[PDB]
Amino acid sequence: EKVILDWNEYIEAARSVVSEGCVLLENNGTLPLEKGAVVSIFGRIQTHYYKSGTGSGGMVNVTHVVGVPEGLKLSEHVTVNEELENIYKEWEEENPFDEGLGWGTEPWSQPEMELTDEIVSNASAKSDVAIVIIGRTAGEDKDFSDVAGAYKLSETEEDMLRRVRKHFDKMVVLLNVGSLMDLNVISEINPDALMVIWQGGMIGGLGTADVLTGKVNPSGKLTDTIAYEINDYPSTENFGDPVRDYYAEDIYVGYRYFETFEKSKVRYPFGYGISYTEFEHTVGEFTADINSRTFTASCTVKNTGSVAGKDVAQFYVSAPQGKLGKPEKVLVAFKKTGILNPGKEEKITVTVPFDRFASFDDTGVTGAESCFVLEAGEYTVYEGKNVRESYKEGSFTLEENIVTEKLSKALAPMESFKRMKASENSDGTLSVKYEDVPVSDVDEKKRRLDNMPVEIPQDFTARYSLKDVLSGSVDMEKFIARLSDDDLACIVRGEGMGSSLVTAGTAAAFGGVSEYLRKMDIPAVCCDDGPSGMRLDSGATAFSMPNGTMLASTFNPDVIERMYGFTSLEMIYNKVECLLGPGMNIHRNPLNGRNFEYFSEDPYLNGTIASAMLKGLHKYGSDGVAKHFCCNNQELGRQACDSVVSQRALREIYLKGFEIAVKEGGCKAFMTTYAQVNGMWTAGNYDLNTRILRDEWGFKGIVMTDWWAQVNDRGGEPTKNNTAAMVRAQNDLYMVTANAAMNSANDNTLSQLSEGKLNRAELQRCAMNICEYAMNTMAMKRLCRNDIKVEIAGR
Ligand SMILES: OC[C@H]1O[C@@H](O)[C@H](O)[C@@H](O)[C@H]1O
Repeated sequence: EKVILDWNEYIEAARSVVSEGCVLLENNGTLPLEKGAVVSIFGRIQTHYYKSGTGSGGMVNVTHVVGVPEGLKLSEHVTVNEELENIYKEWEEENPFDEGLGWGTEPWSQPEMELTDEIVSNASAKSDVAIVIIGRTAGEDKDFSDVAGAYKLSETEEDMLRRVRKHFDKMVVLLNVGSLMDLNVISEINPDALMVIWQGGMIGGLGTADVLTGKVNPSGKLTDTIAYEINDYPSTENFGDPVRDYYAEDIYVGYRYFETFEKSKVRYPFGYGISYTEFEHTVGEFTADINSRTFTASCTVKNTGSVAGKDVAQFYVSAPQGKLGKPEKVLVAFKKTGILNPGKEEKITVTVPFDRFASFDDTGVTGAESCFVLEAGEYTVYEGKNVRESYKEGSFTLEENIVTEKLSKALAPMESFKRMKASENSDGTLSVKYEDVPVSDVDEKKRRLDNMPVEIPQDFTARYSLKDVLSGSVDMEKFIARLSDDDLACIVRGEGMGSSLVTAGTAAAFGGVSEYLRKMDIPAVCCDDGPSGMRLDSGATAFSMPNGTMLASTFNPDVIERMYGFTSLEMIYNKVECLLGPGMNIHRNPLNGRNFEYFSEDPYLNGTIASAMLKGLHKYGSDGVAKHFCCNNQELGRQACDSVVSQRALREIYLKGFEIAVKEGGCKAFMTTYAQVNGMWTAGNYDLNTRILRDEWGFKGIVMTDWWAQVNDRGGEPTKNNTAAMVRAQNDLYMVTANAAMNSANDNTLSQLSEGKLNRAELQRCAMNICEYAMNTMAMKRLCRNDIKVEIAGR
């Protein structure tokens, strides 16, 4: 069976995402740019558009990048001041773009060109409007930093902006950035318009020109809260320490903290974004259904301005403080309108199950320790344009607690620390107090022994194929019998990077990594980075898509899912079965370097966007790998850092997005972290990989390590070859080893199995996970000769 991947529709799908994810923050009418106008473009970064951040999720090779000057010219709606372009081009020949010396050594920004009264004054005389581009990038292993040239403007950048401001009376500022930066000094200089354009991949400039020229009306929204100062953020106090960080802010991350305790410290709230038109949000019908555990809220959005556009209806719940304490508001639903013509309107209706605003009782004060619960009291629903400007939509009251789900004491902290508590002063204001987090009392050895899987007796005369499991002819248990201990120790190894069993230049192969495993019709399954498109270290080119933060700012799961439906076909064309994405760690602090390839400070949005990306990839049978599970919110010291975090914060915030990816996204593959969560490495954590992921959420799939990650037993020394610890946790795949069949890493699987410290049943459990995954991949279909063939058209 054969299928066309139309490259022009793929470009157009990516172009729509860029055009729905730019976020307009301020505008006095200077945008959109007027038909026929001539624009002077400032900032040297205009010649080297940041299409992505740095590291594993930003090494997509491409033939050409459409930056902002080029996209504007191709609009045929404005012209660019070409003299000023030549000044930049000629200057850049003496001061070339610094690409850096290696891996995480490419700098945050480039040194800016100093401008003269002369150059700027002359540009003004020959153009109607200035556009100033400020550029920042970031990524793996370098955290962003509160210094000039990083979170702050450099002195020459600030100079550039002041000169431009003085000599032009129409001034637009674009931030070509992976993550948020300081807007204090920008807002003070006071440009006519300010827009965040993120990093849009290889067609960024096409979609950015669309919004700048009014062909598309900006409809993007912030996925984080922009505070006035870095010290205003609740996590800053406890972030950036390479050894250990205490998550004292607990569930009060981002807008959960600011809307609750510190409204005045917010410059732009979560969900904020404007348009070239204006919208009226009118509250509608509200009903609750306590027995179904849902409510239904309606509202109507009307376009009250002079140009067509989209807006986002955002719904929030205020839970009763009760005994646990709650944030003032939590996001539970959102819906972006179609394009609405002036004076037209759309009725928006959402149905919200109660589990979206439940709370996890980790202390037992509700009488339901280790449960998601709805405390007794009044639930108020709000609807609006953002979290601040959201208004009463409905309410209901519960006389008794409702227990939404019975879970267990899992992944609890091994030491005491103080966490934030919402305490209501007698005038009803909420203030920050601190309370002790209770220490874990789980006997981990017993838990592992009590839930030990049953061994399957080996049988080497049974020549059943994995094809026979797929057909239905035999049970998976019947097939797995055939695997020797050599085969079992081999199948839990990933081979890479650049294994010759799969497409050159990809991250790994797994499944059929020996001749003996391949004889069983276990196919070799190919993994490759990354969320923003295929990284091929062979140099082959692929589609470079917008960064994750820009994806999230669309607030539009359908536009994201359409794009990744094309990426689904591109993967099959390149014989890549598993894309290492989405990255979906929470934005705990603005200064985390990898924030660019993650989505939000909110877990509902974070999970909903991840799921959209996955539904895209699943369209033609490809797949994604959710990463990094969990609490990789910091790049500094990430090989050993210890995130010390409560169960409630874990269940409601850090794990919740991943939970949604499993239950709504259909996620079948997860990747663990390089670091520690509550006193041991994630790759060998039983509570994470078996208790929560499998027993509690019902995940049926594979877990894999991060690349060359360390693993340990609790209390023990970390090593890159303790695969027995990994298998005891049901982390199924060590990624990666140069040669798996020869045990190139000298792992301890077999030695620990002879000593009885690893049970055969545990290896067989991993092998059944690997095989059941592998048989539903496109690589299995190739063996069966029933796979999709892809041809590329429009080139
Ligand atoms: O190259 C593959 C891997 O690389 C690691 O360095 C990174 O933390 C992961 O995101 C993973 O994708």
